[PDB]
Amino acid sequence: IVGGRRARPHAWPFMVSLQLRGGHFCGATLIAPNFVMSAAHCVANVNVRAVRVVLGAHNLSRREPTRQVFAVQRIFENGYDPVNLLNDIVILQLNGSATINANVQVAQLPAQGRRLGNGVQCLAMGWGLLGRGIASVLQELNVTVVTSLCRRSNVCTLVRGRQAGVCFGDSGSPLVCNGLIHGIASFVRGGCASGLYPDAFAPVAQFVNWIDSIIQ
Ligand SMILES: CC(=O)C1=C(C)N(c2cccc(C(F)(F)F)c2)C(=O)N[C@@H]1c1ccc(C#N)nc1
Ligand SMILES: *[C@@H]1O[C@H](CO[C@@H]2O[C@@H](C)[C@@H](O)[C@@H](O)[C@@H]2O)[C@@H](O)[C@H](O)[C@H]1NC(C)=O
Ligand SMILES: *[C@@H]1O[C@H](CO[C@@H]2O[C@@H](C)[C@@H](O)[C@@H](O)[C@@H]2O)[C@@H](O)[C@H](O)[C@H]1NC(C)=O
Repeated sequence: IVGGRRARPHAWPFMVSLQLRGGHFCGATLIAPNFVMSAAHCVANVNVRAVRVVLGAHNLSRREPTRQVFAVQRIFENGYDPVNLLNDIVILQLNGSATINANVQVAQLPAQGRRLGNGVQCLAMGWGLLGRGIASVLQELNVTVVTSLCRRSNVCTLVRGRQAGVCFGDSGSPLVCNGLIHGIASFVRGGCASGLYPDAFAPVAQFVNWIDSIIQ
């Protein structure tokens, strides 16, 4: 996140760090004790057997006993199309179930098909780059839903009056709007925090029947 701020430790207990040999590479969201969801592009060229799913994290540079660590048992995809930047979503089934507590919680999702209007206020978040290295402390950022320079196949957001946005490493992280996970961070244009192109997220509301079919 560029131009954001530190989150309060464990403010967003559904927030997940996907890691390889102890290094964060993508965010994800806990959607049931045994399932996370992320961006399809996070795992496209990654061997998932090596992925560690880290729950209950805040500061990635510190040893944290609030953490729970899982491996990926199964992947569910939904037609990820990198040529057209579409369906940038994957569900990772864990090799066991999270222990739900103060530091690890299941996120609430929107109704199937729910659109967000121009001007909706959301929080983006993640451990991605802080300037246009990766964040130690989880960052969050106030963003505004926009339709200009967006397609109906994304939820896009823009910070006005300054350059701020998601960045590399924020891939797969949730966008929270009106208390529900409405987005998964998908792509930028014009580099991070251009102040021109809105950030694009996979529109989670469009995938809700699909999600529900998998997680129960
Ligand atoms: C392949 C890849 O690694 C890509 C990355 C990280 N990003 C990217 C860069 C910075 C931030 C983000 C974020 F939005 F956070 F997901 C994504 C692209 O903008 N472009 C790439 C990209 C990402 C997603 C999709 C889709 N659909 N197509 C291309
Ligand atoms: C589920 O997985 C946990 C973490 O597994 C570790 O990371 C993965 C990516 C592999 O490299 C693996 O060799 C590591 O052990 C385990 O600690 C935990 O026991 C597992 N839970 C089960 C099997 O119920
Ligand atoms: C900045 O955002 C703060 C938190 O956002 C609210 O709660 C999150 C989890 C989402 O549900 C989001 O849709 C909500 O807006 C707000 O408390 C604060 O008002 C925001 N400030 C401005 C100026 O946008």
